[PDB]
This record gives sequence, C-alpha cells and structure tokens, in this order.
Amino acid sequence: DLSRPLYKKPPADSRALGEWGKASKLQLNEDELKQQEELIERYAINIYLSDRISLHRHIEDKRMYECKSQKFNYRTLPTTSVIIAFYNEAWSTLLRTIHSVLETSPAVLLKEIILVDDLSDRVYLKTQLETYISNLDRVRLIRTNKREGLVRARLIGATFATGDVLTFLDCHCECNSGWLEPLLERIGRDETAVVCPVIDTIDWNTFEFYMQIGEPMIGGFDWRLTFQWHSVPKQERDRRISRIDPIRSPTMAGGLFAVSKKYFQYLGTYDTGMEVWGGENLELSFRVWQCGGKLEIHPCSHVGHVFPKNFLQNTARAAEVWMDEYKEHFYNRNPPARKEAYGDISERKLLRERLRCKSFDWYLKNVFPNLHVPEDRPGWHGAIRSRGISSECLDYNSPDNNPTGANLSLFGCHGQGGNQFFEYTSNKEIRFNSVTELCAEVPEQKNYVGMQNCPKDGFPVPANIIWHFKEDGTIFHPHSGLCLSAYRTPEGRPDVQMRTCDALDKNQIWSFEK
Ligand SMILES: CC(=O)N[C@@H]1[C@@H](O)[C@@H](O)[C@@H](CO)O[C@H]1O
Repeated sequence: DLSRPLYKKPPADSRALGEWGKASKLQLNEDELKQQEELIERYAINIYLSDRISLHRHIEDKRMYECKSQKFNYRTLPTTSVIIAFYNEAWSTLLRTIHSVLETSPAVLLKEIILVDDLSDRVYLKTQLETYISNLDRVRLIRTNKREGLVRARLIGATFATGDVLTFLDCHCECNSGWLEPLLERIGRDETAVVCPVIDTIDWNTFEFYMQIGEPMIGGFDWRLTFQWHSVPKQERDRRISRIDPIRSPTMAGGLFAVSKKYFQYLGTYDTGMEVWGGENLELSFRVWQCGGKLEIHPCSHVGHVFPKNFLQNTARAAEVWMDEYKEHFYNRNPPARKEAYGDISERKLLRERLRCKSFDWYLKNVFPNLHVPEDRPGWHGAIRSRGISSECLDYNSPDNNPTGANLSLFGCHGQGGNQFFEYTSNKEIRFNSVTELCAEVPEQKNYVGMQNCPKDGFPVPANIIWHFKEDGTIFHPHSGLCLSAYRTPEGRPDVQMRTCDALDKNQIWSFEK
C-alpha cells in the first residue's frame, strides 16, 4: 500500500482525552487550575490540556464523500518538503504537528520535514528538541541566527528543501486524513497552481477540531485592503465541474499552502523588501495571479490550526507594486496608508516586467469580477462640508456590528476620511464606502438619512437612494422631494435632516473637499 505513512498512528482509543478531535474538558482541583491558567497566560493556548492529549490522536474525517473515494497514482505524484517555522512553541503542540505530518502523509511523497527554529529562547528547543527529532526519520532542524519572522524563516527553510513541492504548514497544526494527495495531485497537473488546504479551527482551550463542512469560503479583500472572506461566486461554481474540484481564491486565506519549489523560486518566493512582519500574502496573491499562476483552495485537503487566545507598510507595498491605477481607491479609503514607508520597489517593478505579469485591471476582471470598483470621480469624493455650519462635515458613525444602525449626522471636519468619506456616483448614489458598499437612503415618508447595502453592479438603483448634487451646492433627494439641511438640535448639537428645499438657505448648501 503506497499510501502507507512513515509511522502509523496507534489504534484509536475512544476513552482517551480528545480522541477524534472532540472537545476536551478536565476535572481539576484548585492547584491544577492554577497550573492550567499559568500556561494559558504564557502560551495563549491550553498547554496543560495539550500535554494530556495524545501527540498521535486521530481526527475524525468529515469531508465531502467524494473526497474519501478518490484514487491516486502514488508512483507519479510529486514529492514534498514540509516546512514548519516556530518561535517559542510549546513542546506538545510542536510535536503533535510533527507526528501528525509523519502519520498522515504517504512515505513515498514525504521527502522531509524541515523545522525552522526562528531564534527560540525556550531551553527545551535547544538540546532536547534535537535529541527528540534524532529518532524521527526525515525530520530535520534548521536554525536562524536572528529573529527572522514567519516569512523569512520559511524562506530559509525552503532554501534547504529539495522536494518537488514546498508545503508550508505551521507549528500547531493537525492534519486530516488524505490532506496531502489533493494538493500534490493538482500541482502535478498544473505546476503554476498554488494550492491551499481548507484551514479548520482547533480550539485553543478545548482542543476540539471544528471541520468546515462542504463548501469553504474563499479569500479576498475590501478597498482598505483588509482581508475579507467571501462566498464562492456563480462564475466559479459554473466553471468548476465537481464540487470537490479546487476553488480559485482571489487572495490567500491563511498561511498554509503548497507550491512547486521551482515555480516558487521563479516567482521570486516572497517579497524580501518587506521590512515589517505580517500581511505578506496579499503581495504574494497579486503576484501569483497577475504573473499567472492560479491560487486555489482544495476542499478535500483539511488542516486544523490552533488559533491562539500593524502591517500597513506591507499592504501599501502590495498596492504600489501591483495595483496600477486602482491604488488610489485604496488610499482614499485607508488614508493612514499614504504615510507608510513601503520601501524601495525598484527591483519588484523589474521582476514584474521580467515575468510579463498582466495588469491589475486584468486581475479585477478575470480573478475578482464581483468586487465593486469605486469610481472616485474628480470633485465628487471626499468629505462633504456644510456651508451653514462651516466647521461640520457629513458623518456616519454606526456600531461595529450593525453597519447600517445609525442615521447620517454632522461632526467636526477632521480631514481623515473614514466616517467622513463619501463618494457621489455616476448612478447618483451617495456611497459611504470606505468599509463596504453602503448607499445613503431616505426611508419612505421620512425626513432622516440612513444607510443600506448598495445594489449589485448592473441592477436597479432604488428611487429612494438617488441624490442630485445641484450646481448651487444643494443636495436634492428627488423621491422625497426634499433637500439635505444642516440644523442644530434644541440642545445645540449639529445634525442633518431632510427639509423643504430653499436654495437661499445656507444650511442646504454643501461642498466636496479632498
Ligand atoms: C476619522 C473618523 O472616522 N473619525 C470619526 C469621526 O468622523 C466621528 O464619527 C467620531 C464619532 O465618535 O468618531 C471619529 O473619530
């Protein structure tokens, strides 16, 4: 059986703590509780509990039925080097990862596990780790000489790897059965496919493995370039022939992926000119697809990750290198990004040219067509200042939940976008869209302004979200027949309201500023 792993799991034991990835809870006396809380304070993971769960536990496989009946040609699949970087990882989580890879991966395909110690200071990660891994076939340790960060530690590890395919996992993962074959099968069919497992959550407190059932969500972004999940679009459902086929993802949705080593090297690996840590996968995503490259999530490959209990320079760098004439939509909506030192991108431009990468316009149309791209027409986006109360700007401040909870109001003009950033559209909508596509609306028969999700591209614009910015500075709402007016509450607070129109009233006069 060429599916055989290098080491076999012991028989499953349903009496054993956390077997099958089920939740674990211990009965602890009061000293034991103190010990458990101490380790959570130090590790942000329930290490007390991890230490009592088998390093070799089974995870119950709940994948789509078609996944479990797939056949593979083990003689023709590519080999992989598994790369795991760590910094001060607890013993039991670090080792459960290693044993999990060793026990769930076909021996014929697992060339090596390369552990990268990114300048750990835990004493057990010096001598003791090397002694433990000296007993484990194909497991090697590489050590950095300085604190490199996840990406650069990974690069150092990849440099030592000689497998056909690099598979970057992390230091507190547990692999589902059959996780590897679907990645390697696909890359064996298309060497430019960067293929990601579905990343399931392992509970840091209970160690329950929560498997995503059926169709995963996939990766993209909003116009602040913050990562956002979205559902598989109709175009992608229709392109794919089976529901267990790989799914195209506009951006990477986690840190776990398999890529042909030669192909990763050809693309330039990660962007080394990044100085700050974090957010590096946006730049990588754009580069793979524009330089093409496919980025996929594979529904039959599941890896669990213990999620424990900024990087704007990197995000801006991705925009400067890749986004061409669309970067300004980002800067308009995340103004602090304009102030960030994204670094010298001369070498990156040359790499893009050498690789003959396609445009960001191409990316948007072909990779992320649904997504809405703002216009930000000159003179029609920014802050909207009141003529009547000259210190005040239109301002929408909703709770973090309930993005459409509040009413449009006034607040001191600060020039920083966000709650004061708007876009007047060619479809005559006033969009409040630094975060999501929200459209200013007057509900039927009312005289206040709220927000609601904008219509999808190409679909009817409701009558009650149409605004006419008159030549005279009036913001007229033709459906209500009223005009937007500044006023003060009886208590003195500036506010807005819909009033009968009067172009001689300076409280109904407004202007865009940027
Ligand atoms: C830049 C920005 O969004 N600032 C918002 C402001 O516009 C206003 O909504 C206020 C309400 O408390 O919060 C702010 O600091």
